[PDB]
Amino acid sequence: WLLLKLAIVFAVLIAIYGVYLDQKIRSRIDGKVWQLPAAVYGRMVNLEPDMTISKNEMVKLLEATQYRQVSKMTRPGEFTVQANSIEMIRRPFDFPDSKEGQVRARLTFDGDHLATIVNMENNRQFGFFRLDPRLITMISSPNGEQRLFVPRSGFPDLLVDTLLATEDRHFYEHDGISLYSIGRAVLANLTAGRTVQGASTLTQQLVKNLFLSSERSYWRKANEAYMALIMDARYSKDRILELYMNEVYLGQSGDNEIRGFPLASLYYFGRPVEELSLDQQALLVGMVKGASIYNPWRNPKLALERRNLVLRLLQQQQIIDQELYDMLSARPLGVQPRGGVISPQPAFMQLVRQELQAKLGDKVKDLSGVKIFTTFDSVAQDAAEKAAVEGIPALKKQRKLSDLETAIVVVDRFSGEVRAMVGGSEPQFAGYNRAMQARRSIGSLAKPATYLTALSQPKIYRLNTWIADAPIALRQPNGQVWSPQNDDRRYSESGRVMLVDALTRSMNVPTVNLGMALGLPAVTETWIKLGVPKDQLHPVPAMLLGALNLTPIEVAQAFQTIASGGNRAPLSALRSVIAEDGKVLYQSFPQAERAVPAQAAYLTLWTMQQVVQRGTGRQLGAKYPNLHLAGKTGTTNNNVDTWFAGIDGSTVTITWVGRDNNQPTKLYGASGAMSIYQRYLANQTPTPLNLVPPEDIADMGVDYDGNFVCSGGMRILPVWTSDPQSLCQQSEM
Amino acid sequence: WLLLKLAIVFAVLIAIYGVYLDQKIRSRIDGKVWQLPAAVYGRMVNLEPDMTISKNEMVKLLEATQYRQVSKMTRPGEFTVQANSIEMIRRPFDFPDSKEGQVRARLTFDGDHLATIVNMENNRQFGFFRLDPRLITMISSPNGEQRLFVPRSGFPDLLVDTLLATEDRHFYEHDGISLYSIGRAVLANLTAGRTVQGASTLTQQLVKNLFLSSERSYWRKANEAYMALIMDARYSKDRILELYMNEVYLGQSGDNEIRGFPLASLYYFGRPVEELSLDQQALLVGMVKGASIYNPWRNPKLALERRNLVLRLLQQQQIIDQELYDMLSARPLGVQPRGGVISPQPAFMQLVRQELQAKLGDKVKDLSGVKIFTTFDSVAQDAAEKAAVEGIPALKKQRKLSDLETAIVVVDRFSGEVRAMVGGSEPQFAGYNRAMQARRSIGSLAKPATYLTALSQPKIYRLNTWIADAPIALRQPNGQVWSPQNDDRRYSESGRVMLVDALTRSMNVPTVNLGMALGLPAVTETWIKLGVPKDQLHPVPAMLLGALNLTPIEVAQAFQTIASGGNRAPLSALRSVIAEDGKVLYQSFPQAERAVPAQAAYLTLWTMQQVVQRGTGRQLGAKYPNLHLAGKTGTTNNNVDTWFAGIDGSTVTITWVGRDNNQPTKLYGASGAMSIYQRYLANQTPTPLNLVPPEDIADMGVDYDGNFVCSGGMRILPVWTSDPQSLCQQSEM
Ligand SMILES: *C(=O)[C@@H](NC(=O)/C(=N\OC(C)(C)C(=O)O)c1csc(N)n1)[C@H](C)NS(=O)(=O)O
Ligand SMILES: *C(=O)[C@@H](NC(=O)/C(=N\OC(C)(C)C(=O)O)c1csc(N)n1)[C@H](C)NS(=O)(=O)O
Repeated sequence: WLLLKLAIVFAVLIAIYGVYLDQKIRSRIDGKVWQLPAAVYGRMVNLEPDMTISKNEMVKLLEATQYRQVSKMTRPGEFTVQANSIEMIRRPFDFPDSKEGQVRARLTFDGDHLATIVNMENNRQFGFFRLDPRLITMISSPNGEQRLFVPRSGFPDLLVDTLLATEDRHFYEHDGISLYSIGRAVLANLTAGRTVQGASTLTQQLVKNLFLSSERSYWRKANEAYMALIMDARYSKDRILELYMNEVYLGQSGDNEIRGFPLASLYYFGRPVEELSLDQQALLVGMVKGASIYNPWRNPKLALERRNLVLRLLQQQQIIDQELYDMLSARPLGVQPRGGVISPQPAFMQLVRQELQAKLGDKVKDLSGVKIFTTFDSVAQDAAEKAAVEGIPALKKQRKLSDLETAIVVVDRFSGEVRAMVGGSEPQFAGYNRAMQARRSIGSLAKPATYLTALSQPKIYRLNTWIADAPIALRQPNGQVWSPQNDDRRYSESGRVMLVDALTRSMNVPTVNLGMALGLPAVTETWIKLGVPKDQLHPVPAMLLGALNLTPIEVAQAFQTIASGGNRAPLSALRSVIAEDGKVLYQSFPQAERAVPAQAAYLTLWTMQQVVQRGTGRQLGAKYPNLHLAGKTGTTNNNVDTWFAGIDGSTVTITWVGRDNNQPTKLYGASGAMSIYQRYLANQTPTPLNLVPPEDIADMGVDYDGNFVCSGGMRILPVWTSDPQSLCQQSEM
Repeated sequence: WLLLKLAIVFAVLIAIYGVYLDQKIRSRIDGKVWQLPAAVYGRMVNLEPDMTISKNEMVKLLEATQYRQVSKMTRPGEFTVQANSIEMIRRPFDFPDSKEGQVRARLTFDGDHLATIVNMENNRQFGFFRLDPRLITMISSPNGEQRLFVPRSGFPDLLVDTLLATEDRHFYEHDGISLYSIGRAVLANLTAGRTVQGASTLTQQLVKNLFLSSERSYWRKANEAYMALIMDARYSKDRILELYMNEVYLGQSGDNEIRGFPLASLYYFGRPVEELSLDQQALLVGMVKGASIYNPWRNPKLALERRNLVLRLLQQQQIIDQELYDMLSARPLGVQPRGGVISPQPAFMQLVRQELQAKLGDKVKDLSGVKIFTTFDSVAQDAAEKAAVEGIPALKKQRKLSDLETAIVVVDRFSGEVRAMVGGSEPQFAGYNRAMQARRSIGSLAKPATYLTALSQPKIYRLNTWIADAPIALRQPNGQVWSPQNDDRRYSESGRVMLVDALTRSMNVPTVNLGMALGLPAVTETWIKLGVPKDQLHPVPAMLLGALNLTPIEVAQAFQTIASGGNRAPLSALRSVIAEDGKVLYQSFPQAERAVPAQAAYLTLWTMQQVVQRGTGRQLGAKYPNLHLAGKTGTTNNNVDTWFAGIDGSTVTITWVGRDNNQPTKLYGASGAMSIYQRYLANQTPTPLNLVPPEDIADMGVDYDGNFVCSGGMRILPVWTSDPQSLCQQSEM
């Protein structure tokens, strides 16, 4: 003719263009679809019968782990409260130790301990019950696209319907050949074009997002149609919407694109997609059309009407009715955290990233769908953050200041595992992390090292050992004379104090005489074993009183070493690093090292309970007498810094209060740091400190003179002896 | 399947795209293909037996009309020269009066006249033989494309072959479907592309030039191919190359695109395409590929090799052989005018355009293929141009000057038809046309008006009338006294001069006395009838001597009025304006008006032959005594201007010489203008002036006293009398 000969030649190369398209769609799908960023999780708590935890403590623990209080549990991630129990649906979690599904459980309490954890489905007791970890954040992926991969089955059939009720019928590929005829006929041609009117199948919307550019292609829709004919031909409808539901752009976080319903549900609502309500699903689905302008942060009015349109669109099709309509529209969209949620826990994340580098180097950022399990505690953090946010403006007002900063570090007493980190007064927005970057003179926090060095010598130094408290003059290597004074510029009437009272009252003059008698090399060695940085130790008499500049985290290591009964446990934020296939890339293990004798650490801890009960920290002791806290105070010269090292039955807490410019704070007696700690304790349930005396510890009596007696005596002090017959040697006088 | 269903849908709209293309190709072709600019032609000379023209004059006339001297006439537009004849092939020309073809004719001479014009094909005498006009220029078309439409038959079969030997086989449409397979296979694909290698049929090259843009369309060649399938399907191969041969870009003229072989042949060679030689055809054809870089003006080396490649390409195919090859390559390309040929005859063209406006207004520029027939003379122009180009540097050297300008105007003595116009010393490049724009004091060129006013009164003023030549003092309307002097500051011994000698010697004092006796209103009226602009006449005594500022063209009208025997014929450059269909848009006709009596003009002309023979212009008279030229001289005060008005048997020539800044030229006695005229006469064949005395003219004798005598007398002067018996009335004394 011949429009066929050449018109047939058109058919040939467009079908081979189609086999250039199929051969390239496979390359994407058959393997790496996206670079899935790392998942960062908090601690995984194991509930156990007889555990020292109360009903009120557990509610706060559950709430802190994304659990919602209800009256009728219908969903996973919910809990009810009774007079003596908690009923919960422990959500399914891919636990490293063993994968688990939903568990309907009852936690029966008998104050202040958990008695039983019973499965409500079989009436059987659990030897131990696992709590799922809370997702802290995602480590930013380079191409700026954030996703949390959830398989097809993770998506509830309802959200699947809510989606189809807005964008499909799903009998597709060919993709609505008749839609193109109406879609282009409605507008009555004429160039365009407005409205088209959303002439796109789910398989057309997928190919667009996954494979094609933003716009300028009227050629694209037809090129996308060509791809939406290949995809639904070789991939089942189940895979189409598995890929689709993880790709869809749903929001923004500065320079990071929030995409896919799984990460979106947590981002806007704080729940994994499986736990979403219908009003929540409808909004999320409705956002798809335009994710940026349907922002419940920026313009709720618009989003509050869209969600409501999806509510009204769903009732039009089969599923719902106005009995559940009128109320669903009334329910406010959010359920909105109200925070920008740009960078969660920045201070604690610096430690995580630093530790990730030290343990795996570079060849870890190469991998996809990585799972990072941290030591992070949600309860301890919230309490520390609150103490900072509330305590700082309170102190600024009382003392009257224009600026004031803080730093809190909470570590496991025994394991060294970091539970909480506060880098400033505004922890929600941080760039300077004072917990790891603020190097400061520790002041009187340097005192226990000297007493721990002395008490490590049980045949020479004991708690009843008399120390001179009289004027000092120390000739130094310039000729200048060092004359240290006690905070009050006074000396003891008798010219002497006992070791026990010298540390209880943080006495300067008796600490120098003790330190100088032991010698600086000896005290310098204790500091090394406690775990402080080697390059910060300058062995001059001044260091016995605080001429030692450390960060709160470095201080936390030193006090952990002593709080654990003499075992130095290197501080850490990493519990494990797991690949998507389940390969254990990194696994932490106990590496605690015996630093100082058990008995020497016990006598220091016992004396530290005395500072809190009757000495420098007595104001705290009187507020919480039943906790028997072991602590130590710090106030540097010219009120530059206030410090507090507090030990409960479970944690070591280092609180620092000072100004970024190193200026006076008008606060003394560790008043700043001690009242921030006071709030931290008031904001949660601290563990009472019950000291287990190690072997060779004997409570001995002394007379007013400080000499051991057989029976009686006016004062009882613990002593490191296998044979308390030091009494006889003393009594024989 | 279904790549056919939709692959068949592709066939449908591309064929209807083809019926959108056919419906739009017709719109262009079926009527106005281009806006064909106006054709401007010189005079059409009619050769006639007994005509006062010599063999040498005719050779120069033929050469000036694009005729070539040869030894063996083989082509139209050629001529041979014998001892007593000229043999020529008068080219075919579309004459307004009657269309004509080639005529092989012999012009037999019998010095100084043409005796016979015989047709060499039938041995028959012509009553009159038409000479074809020379193309001066083309009036610029707005879209900047210049073309001269020649039909299919106007193109010789050889140039047609020379073209096919370079760009075709011509069995086309489909257009070399196999060329696309080789053209794209030779380069071995890979994007491009170099060389393609000229994969284009003549029908593809046409559609490209006529319908499509410059580049960026790999889509264009296929779109052009689609058009090259439609054109050769509905238009015969004869029409294809009729359109093609008028479209092809062949050269540039500043901002005007020279396109099509007809206008190109004249542009580079100076001959209509039918008259081209094979080396000429080959070059022109070869230029097509690239017309700009194959420029015989800019880079001959390149063009001298291309033409030679076309010579070598033609021998490869059938037609030629090296016997006519080696020589054809040796022949230098041009045959090149060597002029930029931007704007031919700019000075004379201003008059044409001015006259075109006055006669047809605006609704003439709307029309296409217009033919303008002018009064322009090639022989007179070349002679005038040469006199200017040679005379001016000659005068600059002799007198020693840094600047000097000129202006020459040549008009038909009887009809007023403008034959030549020079606007400056450099006529080849002009923007200021001094012939129509230089308003100057005419000086002594104002003298004949007064004598013509006096001689118009035959009973009062005659040639023998005595005029006083004595000191003058004229009281004027400020109180100041006008005392004019003769050029030499002397007066006649007798205190008197005769009318005849007063004008012969351009005497100032006797011209004032005569003018004042006639009165200024009378002399002012002669000036009106002569045809000078009414607003330039300021009736004060000073105007009798040259206080009258005119342009050389205005001066040409005044002297034409007197040279024609008293008939004012309004000056013109337009003979006719004809449409392409042959519609006479404008036709000029004789409109001569009786201004002054025949006898008064005769006596002024006779006296003007005396100035040339024995008076002010005697230097010219002695060089050409047999021409009996009637003339008048002019030198303004402070040698600002030199003028000369010269009359031969056929023309009035106004020559002006002066400086643009109105400064001294050191030239007197009309030396500048008179020697430019001298050269103009030496550069051609002037017509001897033979005055036919009108009715009532009688040659009468006068004695030394200036009184009419019966017989004898020492001086014979023509007199306006029906009865020479004024002699008796005089003799009776
Ligand atoms: C302990 O922190 C202790 N303070 C000091 O030893 C320091 N300064 O205190 C003096 C008396 C110099 C003061 O001017 O207030 C000190 C050591 S290092 C450094 N930069 N300053 C206090 C008194 N004990 S506490 O219990 O009050 O905190
Ligand atoms: C004629 O052209 C005539 N010249 C004059 O009349 C003029 N000037 O001549 C004088 C004597 C003033 C001079 O200084 O040279 C004249 C008239 S109008 C004007 N601007 N100047 C001459 C002398 N006759 S001719 O035959 O030589 O040309």
